[PDB]
Amino acid sequence: LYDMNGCYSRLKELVPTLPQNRKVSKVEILQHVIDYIRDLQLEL
Amino acid sequence: LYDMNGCYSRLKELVPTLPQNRKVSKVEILQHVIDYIRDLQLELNS
Repeated sequence: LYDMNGCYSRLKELVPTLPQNRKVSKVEILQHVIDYIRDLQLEL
Repeated sequence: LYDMNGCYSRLKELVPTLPQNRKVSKVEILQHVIDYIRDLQLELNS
């Protein structure tokens, strides 16, 4: 079970479309998360 | 495209394991999101 920062760290490790080197704001993380879930749902 | 509140609204719509009959906190939403992404990736591996 994760605090808010741990949740963001976990999402960064999970979502392969996020920048490898560039700093990511919370909102940019969540935008990538949204597009990734929608992509997985469509492919499945 | 979305502000922070819009992001949470969008995740409430996309994630089917979220509770549907009560208030949910941001951390609870993100924990559900994490586990859902993981389940989708595991299904992709089969």
